[PDB]
Amino acid sequence: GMSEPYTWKSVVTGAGGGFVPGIIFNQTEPNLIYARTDIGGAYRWNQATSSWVSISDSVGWVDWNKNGVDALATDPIDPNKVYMATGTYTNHWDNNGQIMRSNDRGNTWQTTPLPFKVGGNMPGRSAGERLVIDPNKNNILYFGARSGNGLWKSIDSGVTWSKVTSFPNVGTYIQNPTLDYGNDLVGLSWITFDKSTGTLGNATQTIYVGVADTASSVYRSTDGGVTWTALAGQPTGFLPHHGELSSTGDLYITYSNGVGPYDGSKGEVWKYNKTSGAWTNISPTTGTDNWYGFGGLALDAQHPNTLMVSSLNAWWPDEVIFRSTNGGATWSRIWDWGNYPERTYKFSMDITAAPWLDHGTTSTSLDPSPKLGWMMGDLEIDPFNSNRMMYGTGATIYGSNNLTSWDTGGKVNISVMAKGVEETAVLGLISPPTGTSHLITALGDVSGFRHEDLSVAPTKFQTSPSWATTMSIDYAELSPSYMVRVGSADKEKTPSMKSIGISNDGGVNWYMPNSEPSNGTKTTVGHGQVAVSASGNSILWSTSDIGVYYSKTSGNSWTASAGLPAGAKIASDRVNPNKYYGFYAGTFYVSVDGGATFTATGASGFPTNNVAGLQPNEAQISMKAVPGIEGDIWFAGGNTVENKYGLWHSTNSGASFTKLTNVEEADLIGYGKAAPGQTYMSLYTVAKIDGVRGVFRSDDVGATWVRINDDAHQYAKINMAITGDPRIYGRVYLGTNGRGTLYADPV
Ligand SMILES: OC[C@H]1O[C@@H](O[C@H]2[C@@H](OC[C@H]3O[C@@H](O[C@H]4[C@H](O)[C@@H](O)[C@H](O)O[C@@H]4CO[C@H]4OC[C@@H](O)[C@H](O)[C@H]4O)[C@H](O)[C@@H](O)[C@@H]3O)OC[C@@H](O)[C@@H]2O)[C@H](O)[C@@H](O)[C@H]1O
Ligand SMILES: [Cl-]
Repeated sequence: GMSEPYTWKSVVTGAGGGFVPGIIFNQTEPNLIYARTDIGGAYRWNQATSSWVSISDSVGWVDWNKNGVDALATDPIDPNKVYMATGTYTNHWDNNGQIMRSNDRGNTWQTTPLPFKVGGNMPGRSAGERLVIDPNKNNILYFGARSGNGLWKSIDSGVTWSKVTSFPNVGTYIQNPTLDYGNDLVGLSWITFDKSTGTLGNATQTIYVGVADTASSVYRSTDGGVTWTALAGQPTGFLPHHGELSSTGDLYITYSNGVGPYDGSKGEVWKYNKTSGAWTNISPTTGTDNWYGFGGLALDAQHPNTLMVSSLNAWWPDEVIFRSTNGGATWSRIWDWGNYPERTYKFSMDITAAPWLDHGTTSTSLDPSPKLGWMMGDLEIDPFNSNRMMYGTGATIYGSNNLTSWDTGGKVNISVMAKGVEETAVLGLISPPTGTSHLITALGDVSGFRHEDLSVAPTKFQTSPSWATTMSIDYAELSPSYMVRVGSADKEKTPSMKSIGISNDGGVNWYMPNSEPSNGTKTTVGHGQVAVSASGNSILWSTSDIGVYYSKTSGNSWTASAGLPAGAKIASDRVNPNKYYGFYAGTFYVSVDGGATFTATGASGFPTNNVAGLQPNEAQISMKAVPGIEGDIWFAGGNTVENKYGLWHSTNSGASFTKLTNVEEADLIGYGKAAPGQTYMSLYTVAKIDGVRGVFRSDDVGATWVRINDDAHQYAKINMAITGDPRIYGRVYLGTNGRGTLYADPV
């Protein structure tokens, strides 16, 4: 069992590229800020460099669900302490969650398993915070759970947790009762202490709790959590996203008719006075002027009658931030209509940290580029600096350092504030053997990028075609400037858009071919996997819906392949352009006529990742032919159910494989430049070798393996993508599901 020290760095996107449902300011120590994501763990802010530091990269393979951070609380009495409620899904895709605790601001963690599931990537994840510390008695914490598990509490600083059985409402709202995703109760929505009802060293007596129940959503305890009642006279019909208590004694609540993050077509904002019990509707828009929920809610701690709310979601032409300086009596919009369709703006967008955020499109008043945002469920004002705002969108963290310019006739300068954040899901990677780019990525949501300087954010979004998610990308090994990517075009927005993109200049410029695979009745929606012949004279497209198709006309025409079942994984030989390989349900296939016909080989023992009790990200199939060697294929994948799991090698074009006996488990395989004095390329694998899960390199065709990551650089379920660099020995590129792309070299 060996290991080699490596330097692990992020491939920089500048924006992060993912959803940030929560930003949490410490109420005591200035500039102590945390950010939580739905699939990529959490971050802590570094004021000296205006950047975020991940406090989650020790999360590994088995405990991968810890990177779903449903809630986070930072301790106002001892700011060194921070807690997280983690777990990713509450349906059959995940196991139970946990509460994690740290005494060093997230540098190290201890964990307490929960007897139920946590939903860091489930609906309503931007509602919160659902984990809070008693600001007068910091050994006390409360957690508002999902799925009907109700209210839970700790009195030993989060080490043990007990159900608050006296809480009367576990939730009634269900987002998708007829789907397998989100068919459970959303549950509790947020918890808020009233610090004035305690003193330092004495438990806070008044606690407010929001619940996802349109008929009765806001609750209070006035005896320290023993007895609970619904607030009299509260509004009904909506779902409270946040509840924030001003020092003036007013509780402000944003409401949407959904829990988000994607919906919300009606909304309200209310304020409740804790002394009189009076409810006041302070919705910025009502009636037909309102077509969106209200999500983000930010109080100004230094000016307790100043607050802001964000739409969730207005969509067109953009979202809206509303600001009030008189407790919600009147609101000022961050933009207004001038002479239609011209608009006026109280803000300026700065995306110089991630220029690709313009999606390659010029901005107009009715179609801004970049937009102010979307999925704006969390809006924050720095409690120690009224001029600092931060908010999360579906793509990045935005912020300002001159917010009060709003009040004095100026413009709020909004800029990307996501430095150090990487949150994309990586669906594919290629390291081109030639040209200025060593890495082209296939990403969810933001398509992917052709990188040059891995420390500089890309300037160009992938267009013509333009889509959200690239599912696969490949290049012609013998003509690496020829390159093909497939995703899923939005043909309701652009009915002429295609789900396949082709490049002749190594991914600097793409174009869309004339046709797509079609079975006469229906044209493919896209996605699936693509493979490009060694010479670039043909393309193989294993579509997601209508099976395997090939093109010998660079996408001008597609013909269905025979003998290879729909859903098969595919790969091209890197030397013989006539040779394609396929795999489906334990059977390996080979084509020798450019992908027109496939025949099964006798390769035996391959896993049929068909088993019943497998979570969506638990198993994988990684199959790649070797550059420069015809018929040399490596194969990684499987699962422990079937006891078919590891790394195989064929040198006879897949007629038979040898399973490496020194590799207990393997999920991905990739190739990089040969070590000095070696002729065969180095192997890179995500695997379990000699009892250790991690990333391994072999310079001797798999005879011996060295671990090139470590326990501080694991990145949760890393079964997404891996490749070496054909020009740089020792270099590895590692995809993740929520931490973007990493690259690493020996120290
Ligand atoms: O019944 C299935 C149901 O799922 C619906 O999608 C929801 C579901 O998706 C699961 C996937 O979530 C990804 O993480 C998302 C994250 O939730 C989003 O907040 C953010 O915007 O994007 C990331 C990444 O997603 C992109 O990259 C990976 C690719 O698989 C995705 O298709 C792509 O969008 C995880 O990375 C995935 O591992 C996970 O499978 O749960 C989270 C919800 O946010 C989704 O909406 C789907 O809409 C529906 O049609 C149906 O399939
Ligand atoms: Cl797009």
